[PDB]
Amino acid sequence: EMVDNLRGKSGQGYYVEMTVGSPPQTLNILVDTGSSNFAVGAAPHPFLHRYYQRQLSSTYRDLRKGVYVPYTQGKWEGELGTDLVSIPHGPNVTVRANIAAITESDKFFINGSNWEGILGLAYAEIARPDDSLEPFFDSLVKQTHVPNLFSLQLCGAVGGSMIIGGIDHSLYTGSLWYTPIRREWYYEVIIVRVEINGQDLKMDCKEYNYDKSIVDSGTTNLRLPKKVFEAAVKSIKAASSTEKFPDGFWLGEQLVCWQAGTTPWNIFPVISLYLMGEVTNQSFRITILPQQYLRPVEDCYKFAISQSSTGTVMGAVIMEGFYVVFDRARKRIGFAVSACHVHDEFRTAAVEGPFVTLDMEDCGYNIP
Ligand SMILES: CO[C@H]1CC[C@]2(CC1)Cc1ccc(-c3cncc(C)c3)cc1[C@@]21COC(N)=N1
Repeated sequence: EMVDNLRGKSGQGYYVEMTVGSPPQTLNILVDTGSSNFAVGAAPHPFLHRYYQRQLSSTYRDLRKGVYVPYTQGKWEGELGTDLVSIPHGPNVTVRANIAAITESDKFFINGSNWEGILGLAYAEIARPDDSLEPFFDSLVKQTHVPNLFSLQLCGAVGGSMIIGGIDHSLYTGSLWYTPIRREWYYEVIIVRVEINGQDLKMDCKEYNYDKSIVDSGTTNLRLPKKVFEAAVKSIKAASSTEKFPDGFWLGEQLVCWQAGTTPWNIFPVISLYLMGEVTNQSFRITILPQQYLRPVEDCYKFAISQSSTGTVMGAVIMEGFYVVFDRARKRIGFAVSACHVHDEFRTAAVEGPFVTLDMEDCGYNIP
């Protein structure tokens, strides 16, 4: 009933259908594990298919508070209020949630996209304008019997599933391996080892998490810290030396093209991230393929691994390989091989363990 409740377009994210107010107003809302506000278009911005009309809802309540949100890539400004919210292809429930009515924005909405809002699924600490503004999932858990858990199956070329309040076993193969949530703000995790085609980058594990590592469905790329990215590109270049590519390509400043149906996947290496496990000195590894990190542009592809100054971001390139369980009740994140992941006859995405790794806690970054 919740299976295939996500739709999308390549590089434009994944959205779920939601209803807001009384009578219900249907809206397509972007699923974002890297933010914590429920913010919807509330004015006729030309890129919008539809928007939330507060004057048409008898259950709308004004909080009489503004919210101004600049961010690296843009800005949004809204008016805070509460209303009745439901997910038609989710649990049979209605909650009173905080809604930020977007009244002004810049580089927020996408020209040609089918979503009109963002559902922030992370914790209160990162909510705007402060942690006193209760996020949607927290409201859903407080007002209903829905278990404090959700899982995501993002399927690359788009569709997928958001299982609210549970795990659907048919969406994954093999076993789920759990990594602890380091702190409840973003979905912060610890990377203890990085391998390119089984070859360790041999870096101080603190570099992998400088200044944080997060699981973010609202990001397309696998974002790596500058020093880690340099070492990863150097190794990927070496493993794929059988072909040449301008530098701009590895920088995402230009595209690479092959004649159709002939892309040389085997020349490209596998990428492995070892994550902190449940028990002391134990890790597991997640492995992704060039099918995840080479993103088709509509056979032309973009290198979807990029430099970052905000730490590791496990975006859509990571998540598309895997069934991801956001186990909020147990403060952990589960990973299992996705039954919908894109692969070939030679290599498959993998979740393997246990491994023995020492000093895993030394890998977290802490402000001096
Ligand atoms: C509280 O205000 C926050 C500020 C930051 C944004 C969310 C709301 C704003 C925003 C707008 C669009 C997209 C997006 C565009 N295209 C494709 C994808 C997949 C997503 C992502 C985001 C952000 C920025 O990063 C994350 N994770 N969400």
